[PDB]
Amino acid sequence: GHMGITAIALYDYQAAGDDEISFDPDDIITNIEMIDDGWWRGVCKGRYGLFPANYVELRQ
Ligand SMILES: [Mg+2]
Repeated sequence: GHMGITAIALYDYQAAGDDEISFDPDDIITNIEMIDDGWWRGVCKGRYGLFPANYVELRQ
């Protein structure tokens, strides 16, 4: 419900810093904020931070 904008990971991503998150393919990213065109912010598996926008696919 209150998950905001959500997406599915298209690829593996390893956080390059403590301000980034990591995810595996098919993981769900929620509460997405599109703070810029290349990098978004959201929640994945209880972690909060930045990730590359083109590594995910928006749901609906
Ligand atoms: Mg991984």
